[PDB]
Amino acid sequence: PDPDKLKKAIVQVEHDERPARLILNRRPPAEGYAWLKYEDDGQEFEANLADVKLVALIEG
Amino acid sequence: DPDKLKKAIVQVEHDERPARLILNRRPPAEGYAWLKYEDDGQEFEANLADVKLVALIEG
Repeated sequence: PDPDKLKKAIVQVEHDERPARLILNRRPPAEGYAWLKYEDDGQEFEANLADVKLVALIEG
Repeated sequence: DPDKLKKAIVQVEHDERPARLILNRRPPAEGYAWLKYEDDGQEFEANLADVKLVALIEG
């Protein structure tokens, strides 16, 4: 019942100049990496977080 | 399922200090989010353009 609260989130980012999101429920094999998905074509990949730009946090 | 995280923590940096996203709080607008500094626990509103992503760990 809290309209301020997000039960689930989607973290949108940019990688290789294209829009993507974090896969929050996949375990990165090592610190400073994460799995991501491109929003334009759905491909999943791993990236060094140093190379990912944060864009938006929205309600999932 | 050891490959899955049930919950996540998104660790970042802001003003050269370690923080995390507060994933359960509706940000004031698109491109923004609530963060919390890990040093002293202060919660604040920030533009994500000024946040650096550092790690995704199990919450």
